[PDB]
Amino acid sequence: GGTKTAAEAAAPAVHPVSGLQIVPVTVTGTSGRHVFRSELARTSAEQAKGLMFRTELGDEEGMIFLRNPPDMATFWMRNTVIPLDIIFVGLDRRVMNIAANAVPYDETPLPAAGPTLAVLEINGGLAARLGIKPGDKVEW
Repeated sequence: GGTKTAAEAAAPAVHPVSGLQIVPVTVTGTSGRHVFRSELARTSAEQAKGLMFRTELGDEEGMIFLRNPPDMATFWMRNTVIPLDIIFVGLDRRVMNIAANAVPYDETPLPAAGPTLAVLEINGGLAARLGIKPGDKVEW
């Protein structure tokens, strides 16, 4: 029985900048259970915009990219001002790979390991601080 994280239990909301739905996303593994209130990017265009232009993001926040079909994803940091960790999630809802410390404005492609069901973006360096690793279960 874990401590009840208020962010996990709170109803979905709407982001005041993007208008996107905010939903709770959990990441669970050996390090424990982590919770991110995440903007939900679904359309191809929503996913192409990502977190471009944003100048701040809380450690408690993220953006979740939900993909159907779950085509292999490749990301970049054009117009992205803040560093991010990009967590790629496979078809079993487990983390495949992480592009850690993706660099602001960097156009270098950041590929998923394979067919990508979801992507979770959180603040740069946070995955390692938290202990999030490939194999961890991501739920939304």
